[PDB]
Amino acid sequence: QISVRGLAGVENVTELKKNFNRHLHFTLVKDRNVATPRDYYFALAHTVRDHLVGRWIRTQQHYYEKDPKRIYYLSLEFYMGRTLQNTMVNLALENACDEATYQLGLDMEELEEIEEDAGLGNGGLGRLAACFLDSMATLGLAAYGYGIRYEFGIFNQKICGGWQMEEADDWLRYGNPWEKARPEFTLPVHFYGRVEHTSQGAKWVDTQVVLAMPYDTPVPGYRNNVVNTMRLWSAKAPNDFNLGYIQAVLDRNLAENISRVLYPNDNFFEGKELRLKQEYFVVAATLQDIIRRFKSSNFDAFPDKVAIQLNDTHPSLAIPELMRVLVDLERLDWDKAWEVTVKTCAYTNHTVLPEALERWPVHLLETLLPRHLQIIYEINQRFLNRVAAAFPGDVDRLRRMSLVEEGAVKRINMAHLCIAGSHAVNGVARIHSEILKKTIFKDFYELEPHKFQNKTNGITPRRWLVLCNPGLAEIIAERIGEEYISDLDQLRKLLSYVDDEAFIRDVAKVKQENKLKFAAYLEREYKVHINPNSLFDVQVKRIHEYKRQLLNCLHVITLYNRIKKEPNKFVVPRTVMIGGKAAPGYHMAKMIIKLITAIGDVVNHDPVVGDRLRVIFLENYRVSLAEKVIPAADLSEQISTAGTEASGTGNMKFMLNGALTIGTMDGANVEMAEEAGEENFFIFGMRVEDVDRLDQRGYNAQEYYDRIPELRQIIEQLSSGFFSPKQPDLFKDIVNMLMHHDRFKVFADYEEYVKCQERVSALYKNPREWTRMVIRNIATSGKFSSDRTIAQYAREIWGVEPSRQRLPA
Ligand SMILES: O=C(/C=C/c1ccc(O)c(O)c1)O[C@@H]1C[C@](O)(C(=O)O)C[C@H](O)[C@@H]1O
Ligand SMILES: *Cc1c(COP(=O)(O)O)cnc(C)c1O
Repeated sequence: QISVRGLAGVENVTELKKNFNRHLHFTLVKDRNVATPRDYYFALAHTVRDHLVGRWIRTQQHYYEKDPKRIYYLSLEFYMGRTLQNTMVNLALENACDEATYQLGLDMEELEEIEEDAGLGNGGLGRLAACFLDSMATLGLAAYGYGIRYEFGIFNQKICGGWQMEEADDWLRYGNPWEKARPEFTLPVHFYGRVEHTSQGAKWVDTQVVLAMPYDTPVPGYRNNVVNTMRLWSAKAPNDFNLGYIQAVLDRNLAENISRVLYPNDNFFEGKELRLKQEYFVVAATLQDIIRRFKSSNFDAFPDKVAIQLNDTHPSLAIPELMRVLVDLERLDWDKAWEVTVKTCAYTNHTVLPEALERWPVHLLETLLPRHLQIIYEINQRFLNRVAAAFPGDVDRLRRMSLVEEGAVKRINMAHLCIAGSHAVNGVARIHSEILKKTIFKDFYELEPHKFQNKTNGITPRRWLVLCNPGLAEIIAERIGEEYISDLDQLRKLLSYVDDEAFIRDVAKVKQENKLKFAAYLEREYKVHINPNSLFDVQVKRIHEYKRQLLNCLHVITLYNRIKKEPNKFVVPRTVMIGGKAAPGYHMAKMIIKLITAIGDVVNHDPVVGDRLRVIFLENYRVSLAEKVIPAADLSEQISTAGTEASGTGNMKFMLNGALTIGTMDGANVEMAEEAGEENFFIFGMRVEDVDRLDQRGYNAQEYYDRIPELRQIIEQLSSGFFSPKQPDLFKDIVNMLMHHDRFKVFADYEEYVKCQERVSALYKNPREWTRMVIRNIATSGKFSSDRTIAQYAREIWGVEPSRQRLPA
């Protein structure tokens, strides 16, 4: 029906129909009379997968024959979402599959909704890994994503009586048609044991063995016939494990628990043994695979054929594991092995919050990984000898830079290990990378300035425009053609349409159509009744104090109080939508969800407010829900305290999809404003330097309460039970934190936020000028393609040239 979805040729549709029927009969063992909607989805998925396999086999052969440098992207999280539609998009099959399914009496969009998200990540870090795989394949790089096949991904969120409840995400229950088990590449991973020194060096002995079984998933590039691999490891017990008899067999579960569940902690490090086991498991299995593939081409060439990218410190044990293999097993001298290791590894940092840094207790590493601890101590001693020679007498610098932190419990600082053992260290937006050089890693920058880089984050325009917003993709394609989908800078050409009355109308119509469709989805799945003429004000992301959902809540209560004070005054109607998951042990984040729902309970049932203000908590925010809500948004809330959000990527998704942004000068917001023009962004609040100045004097929240009567009224409403009438003190923890212990200075940005929100409302009353500003944002969003990001990694870190040429079909 629309050009960006491809051709529906006669031969193609006919063939798709016959293969669909073949899978329904032979694969699923059903006839049309007893087939359930789930059967139809599986028949379709198997049909589409059949089109990947020839290209997958041919791509992997091509890499064997050409022998390029291989890129290994190591991550504990891959937040992939659904695969069916993405696969159709990248193989240009969407219109054909639509027509084929239509002709069988089926609605393809309905079948798409049956697929489970692959929710193998928490938020931004996991999704960046998924966007990166898509871009690496689209740029023709010989790239592999390596992680863990968690049996249970991020929990499904239910809201009961306004409180978050967690339930298990049993995403594999019905099977996964995209993965291929590769039991023949099963490898042993070792734990515990002890170290014996011999004439022939050290030996790690008396270990427990767990098997790592790989499952491969295809990663198709955009219309270029490249299909790369994501390899995920699953834990299996050996067959003699513990071998009364019954209990020995049941105890196999202890080994297999390694790959059972994703830790749901976004930004709060816990030193749990099971998590450490996951980290080593993924590293040890992956490195054996890497070395195997390298041997089937002398270790001096290893960094010419291999790059390893560490997605945060979670796979940081790759550094001492590579040293262990090179020294203990291959018998390279230390200095040679270290040179190879450093030249092979690179590290990406994703946060500056100190509570998110991995600092493992020494006693844990000593029991679990005794040889690795010895290697780490040796790395540290040699590293500090270099620091001492560069900065003689600077004894305090030696303690600050050490990998080993002294204290009540000794710990290993994993970030310090990653810097020491990597040839490149990068942050994820310009301001963040600057902050790394000036503050937390200043000592390391002074020692080795050349290591430190920036690579500003991006998002894939396949998932985040073509897939989720085909209406927008099409009206763009009508004027500038299709090339922009793999070269997003071509969106700049849209600036010449900013005064085009037809283009203005089309852009605004697409937003309206997306809003209507989203409003309908709300009514159907969640019984909720919104006004699609209102401004859609959305904040979706994980719930954390630094992201300041609480600041949004204060604004919502302010509008409510203004309405109550002057009920017969006109106000621009809003639907305020907030969604996101809280980590199960994070009490304050759970209290914030309850506050949002309790505000909703008052505001949504006040007859004086009417349809002028609605507050909705979007349950179970995940990749598939992001694809629905983001195209429907008018206003994107990106309101973290300056200095706390390393980059953000939700921000970029909203910009691409025709929302305007209200935000602080934080993370990538800075670069987004710079690209669009500050006049086309709603910027407010303290800059990083203002936060610094306040810290030096001391933040006193009382001063703001004392000086702003509107803020004082809200705090008194919260305290006295206005929003919790049956439990008057329900929110006293929230009040106490804001008044006495707020690390993120919510009150300090309140006045400027409210004023800036009044300017947003003023512009929304003038649809033509609203839409013109939107066009200026979409037109300048090209920098934020993950294709640009990956090209920079490839050239500046990995030493490989991207390619846009097709492989033969
Ligand atoms: O998602 C994470 C961290 C996850 C994490 C930390 C510690 C753990 O122990 C853990 O299990 C997870 O950071 C993201 C990264 C980001 O989306 C990006 O570059 O992609 C940029 C954002 O600003 C955001 O802060
Ligand atoms: C993009 C995305 C995120 C990251 O959003 P931020 O606003 O950058 O934290 C988190 N969760 C999901 C499901 C996403 O798609």
